[PDB]
Amino acid sequence: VETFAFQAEIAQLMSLIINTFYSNKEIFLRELISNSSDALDKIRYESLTDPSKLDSGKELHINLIPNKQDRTLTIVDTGIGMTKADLINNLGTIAKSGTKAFMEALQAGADISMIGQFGVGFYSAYLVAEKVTVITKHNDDEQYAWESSAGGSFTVRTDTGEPMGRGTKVILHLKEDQTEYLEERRIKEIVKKHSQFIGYPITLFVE
Ligand SMILES: Nc1nc2c3ccc(S(N)(=O)=O)cc3nc(Cc3ccc4c(c3)OCO4)n2n1
Repeated sequence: VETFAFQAEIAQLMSLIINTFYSNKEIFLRELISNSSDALDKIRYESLTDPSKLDSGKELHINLIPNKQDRTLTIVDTGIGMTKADLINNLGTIAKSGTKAFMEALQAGADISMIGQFGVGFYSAYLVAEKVTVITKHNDDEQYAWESSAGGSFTVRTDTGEPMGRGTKVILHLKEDQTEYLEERRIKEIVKKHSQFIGYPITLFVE
């Protein structure tokens, strides 16, 4: 288990998302589904040129898994997955320009729902989650667990839990007052409103 500091701009973004009063929290779901869809687009493209890239699973889709016992909502995809370098370095580095632009837009009248237009929608997870755990497996790399409760740091470890094949699971440990997002009716509503045209099956698990 290694502990890393977020780059200052990302820690700043995370604090803004946690601290700002903003009632329209439900858009976190569209942001994460969109991330999943992008990752599924990547493996679909790559597998078209190299069919063996689907040896780790042919099916391209999204699962939404609420668990009231654990108070978690898990977004699972069989997209391309992330490498250790992505989790530790690449994605945070790239996110710096998007963060800065988002923060400037918010000063000029944008609102937190527009976060995806700056390519940093993953962090919208913190609108609703006290802790986010990401399990991810990319072809030719090992399975990793990334985790953060914000506060300026995150961890990465090699994951020795159940193997997942290929893709990403974002496990949202929901804030105590955000359990509405475990409700079937509420999730279906939000998917219908903001994620209506995703080009992959989205299966909402029931409890
Ligand atoms: N679900 C999902 N999948 C990805 C993803 C997949 C591949 C690639 S890659 N190798 O082409 O650069 C990037 C991906 N990025 C995201 C979004 C994201 C951003 C930051 C994260 C994160 C996910 O998990 C922890 O920190 N996500 N989110």
